[PDB]
Amino acid sequence: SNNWRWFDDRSGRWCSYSASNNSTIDSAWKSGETSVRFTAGRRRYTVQFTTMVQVNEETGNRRPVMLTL
Repeated sequence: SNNWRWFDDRSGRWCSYSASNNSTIDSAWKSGETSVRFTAGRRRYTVQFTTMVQVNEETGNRRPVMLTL
């Protein structure tokens, strides 16, 4: 299992997804999908692997993601 992070523009640092959301994201990546949907606090997000951005499905807000193999 790789480590996925999202950039928190409030602190100005990368943050680890929960073990659970990391597992969802990384399984989609390894299975060859180009994007993956997950929920956190009842809100819906898509990680776009082609742009390496997390998109909020309600507001369209974009946060950067990164992968460490």
